[PDB]
Amino acid sequence: LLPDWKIRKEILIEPFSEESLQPAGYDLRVGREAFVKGKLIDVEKEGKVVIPPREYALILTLERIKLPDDVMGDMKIRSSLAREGVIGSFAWVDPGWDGNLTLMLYNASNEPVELRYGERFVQIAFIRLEGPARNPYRGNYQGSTRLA
Amino acid sequence: LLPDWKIRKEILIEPFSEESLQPAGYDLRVGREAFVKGKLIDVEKEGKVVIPPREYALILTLERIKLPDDVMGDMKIRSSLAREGVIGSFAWVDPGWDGNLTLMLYNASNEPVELRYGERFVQIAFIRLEGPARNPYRGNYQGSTRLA
Amino acid sequence: LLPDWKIRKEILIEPFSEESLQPAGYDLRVGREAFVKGKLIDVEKEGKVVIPPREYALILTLERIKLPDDVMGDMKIRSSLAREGVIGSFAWVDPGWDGNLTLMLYNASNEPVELRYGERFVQIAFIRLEGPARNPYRGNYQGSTRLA
Ligand SMILES: O=c1ccn([C@H]2C[C@H](O)[C@@H](COP(=O)(O)O)O2)c(=O)[nH]1
Ligand SMILES: O=c1ccn([C@H]2C[C@H](O)[C@@H](COP(=O)(O)O)O2)c(=O)[nH]1
Ligand SMILES: O=c1ccn([C@H]2C[C@H](O)[C@@H](COP(=O)(O)O)O2)c(=O)[nH]1
Repeated sequence: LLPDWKIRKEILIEPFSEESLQPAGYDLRVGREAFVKGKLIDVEKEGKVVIPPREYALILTLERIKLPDDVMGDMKIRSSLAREGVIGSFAWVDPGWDGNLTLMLYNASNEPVELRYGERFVQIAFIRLEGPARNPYRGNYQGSTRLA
Repeated sequence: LLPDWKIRKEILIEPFSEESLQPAGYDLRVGREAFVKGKLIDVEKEGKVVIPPREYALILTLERIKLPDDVMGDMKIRSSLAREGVIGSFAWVDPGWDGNLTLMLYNASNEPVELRYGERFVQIAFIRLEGPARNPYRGNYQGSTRLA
Repeated sequence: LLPDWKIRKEILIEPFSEESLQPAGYDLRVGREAFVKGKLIDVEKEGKVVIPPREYALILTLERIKLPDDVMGDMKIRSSLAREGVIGSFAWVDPGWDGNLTLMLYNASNEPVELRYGERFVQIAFIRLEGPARNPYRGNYQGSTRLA
């Protein structure tokens, strides 16, 4: 697992925010795109993304994450959102990945959960593989937008 | 964390599917058993398992996973399902585990989520322990069926 | 990742329960505080905490977890709860953390999920950082109570 000072040197995080740097992870921020109730949302334009109660939202990360072939992305919801009743349905960030992440966030609470554009909401930890993956990732690769 | 080429040599995955092999994990597939709305389902016979909207399903993995005493199973939903609004409630795969996994998948969306028999739905990563666990797992062990 | 025998020597777990020790993790137990339906609950006094169907609860862990600057806390719901339809919305346990954890647990089932005071419900795994985090955690730090 990469500590904070090693995250700067191993993972390409654009744009990078020093405040998003955690002791052993990086706080991914809300990007320009979102998907709530079957509608695409321009979080960059609208400025926010509101996850209605008991609804899930596909949120595009502001950061474009590029993982080396020997690093795995382990994402967890920011504790703030968890304490708000928000559940994150995160998959692995395969070694070699490159592009903005489409993160599923479910508002299990009865109050709407508002997420400002560029606000930190998911801390991604980076676990180093024992060796570079024989076959780096090649699926939703190079995604710069919300991918379904 | 075991890369793809090391997963072949350290973890017993039966049946094994080369397509389920990920850069740093293995895509567990839907097995023969499932549990939705208080009913047992024969996904092998019925061929599919449908998680109704806002309902959770206990799904038996097609693969029988046997973990060495120094490897921990880290499971995450397949991004495809996450983008569908499906949330996985996965526990740790203790070092030493052996048997098919009962995976809780919650359909947080408003559309039914269909999972074919043998379809990949959960990628399990394998983290190597600093040393073999003093007491390997002995609880729902050797489970070859859905375990409640 | 710390095996069971290394968890005793690296992580400060108070109070510690040998039964909560897993092959590669520790089963965190339900503490004295809980938060369900906008109300604070005295699980120590009341003895239990009931997560109503389709509701989430903020549960304070009985154990006060103190992580070294080079260890990350990876929490997952206990398989028992997962098989019950309970989903855990857990964030990272930053290296250096010290204090009781506020764990979000969502009852996705249609039956109430009862959690006795001191009952194990979340197994926390400990991943060692490649090096001590440059900036250990300093946010909801030293939390001995439910923190929102
Ligand atoms: O919530 C997620 C999780 C992963 N990814 C990215 C990183 C991965 O390379 C890929 C998902 O494939 P898996 O690693 O989950 O198999 O897409 C996302 O965009 N959103
Ligand atoms: O979603 C899961 C997670 C784990 N297991 C298996 C592997 C573990 O050995 C055991 C669960 O015990 P814990 O590791 O969660 O404590 O059952 C499952 O069947 N389904
Ligand atoms: O579910 C959780 C997860 C984490 N923490 C603690 C440990 C962390 O130090 C901090 C949350 O900050 P992050 O690590 O999630 O960024 O609070 C909790 O109390 N509950």
